[PDB]
Amino acid sequence: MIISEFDRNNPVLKDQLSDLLRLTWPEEYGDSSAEEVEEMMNPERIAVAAVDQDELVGFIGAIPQYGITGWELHPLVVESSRRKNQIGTRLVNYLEKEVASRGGITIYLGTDDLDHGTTLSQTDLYEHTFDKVASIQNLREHPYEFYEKLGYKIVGVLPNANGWDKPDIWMAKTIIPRPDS
Ligand SMILES: CC(=O)SCCNC(=O)CCNC(=O)[C@H](O)C(C)(C)COP(=O)(O)OP(=O)(O)OC[C@H]1O[C@@H](n2cnc3c(N)ncnc32)[C@H](O)[C@@H]1OP(=O)(O)O
Repeated sequence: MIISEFDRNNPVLKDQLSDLLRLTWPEEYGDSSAEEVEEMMNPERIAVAAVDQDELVGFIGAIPQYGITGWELHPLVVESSRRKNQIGTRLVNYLEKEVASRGGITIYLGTDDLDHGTTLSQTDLYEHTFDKVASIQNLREHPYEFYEKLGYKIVGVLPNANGWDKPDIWMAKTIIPRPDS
C-alpha cells in the first residue's frame, strides 16, 4: 500500500471515503455523505489517503481552524480489516508534515468517551479535574491512547458534553520546534 495526497478529482476515491465514513460513523454520516466528503476536499484543508490495490484502506484530514497555525485533525479512519498495522501512525505522521509545510504549529482533536472506555467518564470531572486527566486509564481500547503514543497530550476536557459523565477529551500537539522561551 501507499500513503500519499488524496486525488481530489478521483470520483471513486471519494465514494470509497464516503462508504468508509458511513460504515464507521453512521450516526454522523448519512444521506448527505457525499456533500460531507466534498467539504473534506476543500482547497484550504489537507487530505491524505492510504490506498492498497483498489481499496481506500485509510484516510486522514485536517481543517485550518485558527488561521494556518491551528489545525484540527478531522477525520481519521482505517478500514476495520486493516487496523493495528501502523496505518494510523503513518497517516498521522504524514498529516503533521503536510500541516507544518503550510505554516501549521499545532494540531488538535476531540475524542469523546461514549462507551465508558476511559476512566475519565462516569466520574464528576469537575472534581480533581486535572488530577484525573493525569491518572487516566484505558478501559475499552479508546483511541485517546493511540494519539497519546503519537505525542499528543490531553490539554482539556469538556465535562458532561454528551450527557452525564460522558466527556469530550481535547488533545493537542505542537508539531514544530519551539522558538525557545
Ligand atoms: C478525529 C476523530 O474522528 S477521532 C479518531 C477515532 N477513530 C476511530 O475510532 C476509527 C476506527 N479506528 C481506526 O481507524 C484505528 O484503529 C485508529 C485510527 C484509532 C488507530 O489506527 P491503527 O492503524 O489501527 O493503529 P496503529 O497500528 O497506528 O497503532 C499505533 C499504536 O497505538 C495503539 N492503538 C491504536 N489504536 C488504539 C486504540 N483504539 N486503543 C488503544 N491503543 C490503540 C496500537 O496498539 C499501537 O501501540 P504499540 O505501538 O504499543 O503496539
